[PDB]
Amino acid sequence: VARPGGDTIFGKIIRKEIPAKIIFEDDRCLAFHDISPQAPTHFLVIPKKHISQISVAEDDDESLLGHLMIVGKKCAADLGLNKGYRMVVNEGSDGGQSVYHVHLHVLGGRQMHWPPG
Amino acid sequence: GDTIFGKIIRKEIPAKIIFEDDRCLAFHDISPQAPTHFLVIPKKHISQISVAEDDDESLLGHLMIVGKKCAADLGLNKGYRMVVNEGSDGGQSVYHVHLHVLGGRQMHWPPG
Ligand SMILES: Nc1nc2c(ncn2[C@H]2C[C@H](O)[C@@H](COP(=O)(O)O)O2)c(=O)[nH]1
Repeated sequence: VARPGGDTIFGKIIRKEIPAKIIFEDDRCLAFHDISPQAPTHFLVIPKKHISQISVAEDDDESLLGHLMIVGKKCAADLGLNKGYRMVVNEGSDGGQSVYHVHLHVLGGRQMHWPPG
Repeated sequence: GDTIFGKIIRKEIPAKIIFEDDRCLAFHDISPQAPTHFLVIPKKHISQISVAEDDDESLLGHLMIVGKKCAADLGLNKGYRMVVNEGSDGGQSVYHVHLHVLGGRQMHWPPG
């Protein structure tokens, strides 16, 4: 109970223990810029609830997961991404996941290519 | 503003269907970019994520839960990538919201 939300880097960002460049915050989620951007704009939307990866999300996490996408789309509009953007979730080893706290990437400000990696 | 995905939902043209419920459909992509590449789409015609309404939030999450379950059923134990494209910079190919699920290979970075 000392630190709700765990000790991943993202858990610590939630608790203001590690700095981040915050775009939006509510009771359910946090949006902040990615430190290693892959596009001119590249941010993350994460739940405040710690979930390691999708593949272990519960059925009752549906509205939270959907909220990540709604917040991502609103933040994209607030950031002027008027030509569009790509949303990405990386699951596990083959997805390239590196932080085991669920997160949605939002990338834009350039033409995104196909395939998506 | 119907699309080819509307015709797939209505069963007017064929697709390799993986899962269906009262509110979404999952089917293999006709132009797969990975050994497994499928789509999860809502039955509701939401043209693109940028116009989704805040009442659609749980439906959008349902696409991801269905995607996770279908990935497990298709043997993607090593992981996968989920993608939603918006507009021209996002490379959105059909103006009906859709979640891509790709796996069965290493996915690379950047994601396009
Ligand atoms: N802002 C910020 N982003 C981070 C930090 N550590 C990792 N990231 C980003 C880099 C990657 O795009 C993502 C982690 O990889 P992945 O799990 O594949 O999405 O999170 C951090 O300390 N701050």
